[PDB]
Amino acid sequence: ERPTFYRQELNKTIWEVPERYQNLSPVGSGAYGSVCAAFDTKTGLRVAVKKLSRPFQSIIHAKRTYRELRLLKHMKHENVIGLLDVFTPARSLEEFNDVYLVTHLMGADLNNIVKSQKLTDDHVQFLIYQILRGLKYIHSADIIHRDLKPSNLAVNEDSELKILDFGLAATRWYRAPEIMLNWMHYNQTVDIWSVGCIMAELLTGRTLFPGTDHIDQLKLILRLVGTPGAELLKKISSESARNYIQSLTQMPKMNFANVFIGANPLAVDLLEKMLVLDSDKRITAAQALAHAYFAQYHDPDDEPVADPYDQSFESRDLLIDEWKSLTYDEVISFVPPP
Ligand SMILES: CCc1nc(-c2cccc(C)c2)c(-c2ccnc(NC(=O)c3ccccc3)c2)s1
Repeated sequence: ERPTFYRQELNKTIWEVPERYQNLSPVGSGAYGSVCAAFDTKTGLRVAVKKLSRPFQSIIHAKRTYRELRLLKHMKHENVIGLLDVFTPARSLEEFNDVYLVTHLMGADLNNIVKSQKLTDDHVQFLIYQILRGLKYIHSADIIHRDLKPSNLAVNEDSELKILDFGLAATRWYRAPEIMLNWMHYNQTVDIWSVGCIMAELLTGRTLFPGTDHIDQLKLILRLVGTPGAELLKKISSESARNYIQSLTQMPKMNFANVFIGANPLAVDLLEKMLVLDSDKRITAAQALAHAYFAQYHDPDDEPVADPYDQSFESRDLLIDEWKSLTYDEVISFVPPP
């Protein structure tokens, strides 16, 4: 049942992959490992193959490898990066040292389709719809992305979009204010804040909150969404955090209609619901998909949710060989998608 593997050196690393993956071509590398483009002769698909670096070097590396693999195996949605294949040239656990991950080759992210231009309202609808459809699924697995930005959104020529965690082979511009401040209780709508920032930028052709630094970022945010009202302040536990809010100059929320000039009034309404300062009042991914702005794309019967995602491993402190063994189990149990 094991396919025939072949060796090949690139960039200065011995790749050992099953024969089905042909014409390996390095696309990039980093501290995580290396990625090659390949042709999958089994499927006729152009795939990316990633060889992890130092997957089991330490307890932390091993747990990270297991984390990454477990998550990828669980993410099964059109708008979220998933797994076509996972393999190892190892024939046993004792042999097991390398992990390779396989996914659809992606050639572009949101930045390089947009090219910092105004997109049409129809195009924005389609892109934002997809992000939110992916987010609904992600959030239903009780996961928060936390790092949504244009570089974490892969987009093909047909503007079909997938959410990434790591980009292709600043961030503060899309971060929710509660993360910018050190408010130690955030919800999934931190990702909705990010989506609103992305949406605004797609519509306007300009970064919504291009802060120069941490402080500037919050200044820019608060100028638009206002300083915390009395309802929000009542939910802030630390005196000094409230002291920090009050010390800074008090400004009203701007009317987004007087900000996003010429935009579809439904786009403006949705942005208002995404960019509420109080995260308790921020629209969810599922509620946003039902918003009238998405009427041409919304299908309540094809916006699926994820299976329950068991994240209990996160609280465990195990030895390297235990994490390695658990990862090995996940490699061998992988069933390709249909
Ligand atoms: C930075 C860490 C990365 N990991 C992957 C990856 C590869 C295989 C499997 C999985 C789960 C992730 C990446 C990936 C996935 C799919 N496509 C790409 N493609 C590219 O990076 C790319 C860039 C320019 C031109 C052509 C291709 C990268 S990037």
